[PDB]
Amino acid sequence: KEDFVGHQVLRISVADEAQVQKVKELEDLEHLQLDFWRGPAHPGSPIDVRVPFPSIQAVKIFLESHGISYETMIEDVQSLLDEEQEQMFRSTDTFNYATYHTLEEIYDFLDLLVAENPHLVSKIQIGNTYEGRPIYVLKFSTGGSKRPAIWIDTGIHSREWVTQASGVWFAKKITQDYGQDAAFTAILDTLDIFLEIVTNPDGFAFTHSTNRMWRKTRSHTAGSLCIGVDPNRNWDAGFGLSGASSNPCSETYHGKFANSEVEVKSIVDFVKDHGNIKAFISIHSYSQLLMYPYGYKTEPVPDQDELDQLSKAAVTALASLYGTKFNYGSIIKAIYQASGSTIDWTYSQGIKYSFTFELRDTGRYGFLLPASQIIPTAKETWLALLTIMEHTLNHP
Amino acid sequence: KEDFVGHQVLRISVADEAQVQKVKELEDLEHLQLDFWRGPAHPGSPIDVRVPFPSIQAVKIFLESHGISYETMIEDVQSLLDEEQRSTDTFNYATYHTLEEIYDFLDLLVAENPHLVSKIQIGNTYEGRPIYVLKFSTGGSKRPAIWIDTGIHSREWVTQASGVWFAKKITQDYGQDAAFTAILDTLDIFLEIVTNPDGFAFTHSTNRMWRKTRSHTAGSLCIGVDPNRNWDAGFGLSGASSNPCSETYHGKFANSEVEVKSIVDFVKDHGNIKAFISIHSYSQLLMYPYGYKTEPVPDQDELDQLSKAAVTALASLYGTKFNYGSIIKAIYQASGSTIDWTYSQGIKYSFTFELRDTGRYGFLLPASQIIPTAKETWLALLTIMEHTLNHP
Ligand SMILES: CC(C)C[C@H](C(=O)O)[C@H](C)S
Ligand SMILES: CC(C)C[C@H](C(=O)O)[C@H](C)S
Ligand SMILES: [Zn+2]
Ligand SMILES: [Zn+2]
Ligand SMILES: [Zn+2]
Repeated sequence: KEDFVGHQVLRISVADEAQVQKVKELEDLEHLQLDFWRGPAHPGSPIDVRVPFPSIQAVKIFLESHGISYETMIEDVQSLLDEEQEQMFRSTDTFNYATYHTLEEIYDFLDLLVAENPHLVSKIQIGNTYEGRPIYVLKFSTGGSKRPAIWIDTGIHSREWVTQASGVWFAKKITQDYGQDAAFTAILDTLDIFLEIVTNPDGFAFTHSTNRMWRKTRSHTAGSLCIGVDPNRNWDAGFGLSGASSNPCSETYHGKFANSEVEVKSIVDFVKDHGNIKAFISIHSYSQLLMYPYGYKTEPVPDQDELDQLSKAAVTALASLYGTKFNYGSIIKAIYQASGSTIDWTYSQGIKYSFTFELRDTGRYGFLLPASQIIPTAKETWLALLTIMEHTLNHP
Repeated sequence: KEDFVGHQVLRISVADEAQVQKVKELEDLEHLQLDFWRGPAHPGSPIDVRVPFPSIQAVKIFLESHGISYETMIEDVQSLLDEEQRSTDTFNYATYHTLEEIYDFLDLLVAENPHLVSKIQIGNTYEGRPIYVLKFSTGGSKRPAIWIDTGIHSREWVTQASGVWFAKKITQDYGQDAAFTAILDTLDIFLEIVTNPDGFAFTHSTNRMWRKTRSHTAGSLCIGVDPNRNWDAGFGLSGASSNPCSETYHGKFANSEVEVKSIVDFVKDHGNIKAFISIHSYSQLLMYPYGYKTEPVPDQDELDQLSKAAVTALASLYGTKFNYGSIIKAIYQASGSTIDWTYSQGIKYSFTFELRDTGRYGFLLPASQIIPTAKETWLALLTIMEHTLNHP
């Protein structure tokens, strides 16, 4: 099991391209074993990086020598994990939604939820992962066949544990509110919802068994010691090097070609075979953003005004509960340019209401968010999802 | 019994001094019957005001015709209220209680914990109600102590509800959690849950939005003094109102309000209070002195590092983000407020909290957020109490 005692997470501010390029020099030094949480992008995008203890002085002196400002977001990564492990140690009503679960625990949850709600909920298998694990989607439906549908996925990046944990909560919430809250009942009486809670099962299993900081898939790359592809750079729209890496060791390695990862191709084949997906929402952490296309280019989507207004309503709804502030905009404007990310592809297929979320927080814990924040994160995000779903329903 | 059907809460933005004055001009207008949640202060300080159903048209028209930009924070105040409307083990901490329910709770907690908890009456309110402080102590007499108060402004109901939760928490953790037991083995804790009982009974019986005391003001139709403008530190200087109808009316002399005088007497008679924490809502702020003047406190660096640690601790639980600083820097100039007085008496660890939220609900926070507010606030309180214990 990887440990991280004395590892720090630094947030580096890069004020111009020159400073971006200096941080890219650090990234190129594989011996430092750096783990970028938010990689070099453009000037003014903060660069968040986990630095192993023996690399800390070298990194700090480098940044200081070049006048590049940084702050220490996390002083001791292992303290957060030990805490996480510590608070980690029947029916869906007695399931603990306020802790983090393993892949087996989540998959057991899926079967319990189906067993308890056979007229609403079914489980679909859309593929098997690189390592052979089944990939499962929950389908919530009141009838029809291939009704217009909302697709939601969480955990495409395995280390973003609050997203799988929110997915589990959303699945339970849907079953609680169907037949009970009329406004939500109205959504499901017309639309199906598909929910993929563990979108990268191999990386997820790997975050529990081996390396809590694992992001990518677990595919092997011929003649490289580095494993895995960033599934959020592996989609066939805008694929390439302006916003992803051809280096197998990169956190944003895009693979050899689009849809090389079965976890991505399974969703592509599903969506195309279904043919009537009307909203597609892909959920990540962290940064508190709600985004619409495009990531790969600056040209607005033709539906930009409508999607921007809907984004504004959705973050206002989210903020209603706890005041959590999300910014919104195209991917390229709100966060950075990225090549081959999911909703560029889904929008290109005709799914107008294509959105991607980056949930809590804004870097103090990053993806090591305390379990105690699972439910608040899930509750607020559900209000944003309801906004998108109501719009999908009433304003197609 | 007030209802608020169709009342809105507006958040008014003021860019410069001239604009502040224009808003301050409709603060003067009794007929509008406005209720400022966050009054006119300096420029760049949002003004939050509940404007009544018959007055909404009138004030919307006033603002626009003067170019003051504003946003509508709360659309139907009633909706947030209709939403609202044995032992300490089975007491419901996730709901708001009445005065008598809280006073009954005080007796139940004392009865269940007779060697740790005692009730003390420090005075009576203007209307004659007893004013009670719970003392948590493991012995001695006038050991160094921490003072916490909630509810000095009656409408800030999450504070009294949190105070009830803290009382129970102290009884649960004492003798079980060593870090907290270390606090009470050296220091006493005084906790005043309902610091303004008349105003509290009034928020239940007549008017949910009541803030002040219920004292009658000689030669005025208006009732009550702002107990957090009535302390003898900067009394009557910029940062309070001399208008008896104002939310921030300072009264005729410092300590005119028996609810404030009773605390002042207690503190002076005790002489060993080492930390004093006065809790309010809303705004998500943790502040130290001064509110009445810009001069920093001699202890500013220490207090500011302590505040940073406390807000970091608080945020860990549910992500709630608090800003911190002197009152004057972090919110606005305010005169005659509690911690300027307590700090002037040598009480180094003088802090005032503003709890959830930052305006969606204001003081009409849903009962489902009581326990999360109280839990996260308790982490910040532990930070201050550890510091009082270990670094006098
Ligand atoms: C919309 C995308 C491009 C956001 C981002 C990423 O994949 O880099 C996540 C924060 S991991
Ligand atoms: C520190 C003081 C000025 C606090 C403030 C007030 O009394 O106005 C509360 C937010 S009600
Ligand atoms: Zn991600
Ligand atoms: Zn107050
Ligand atoms: Zn200490």
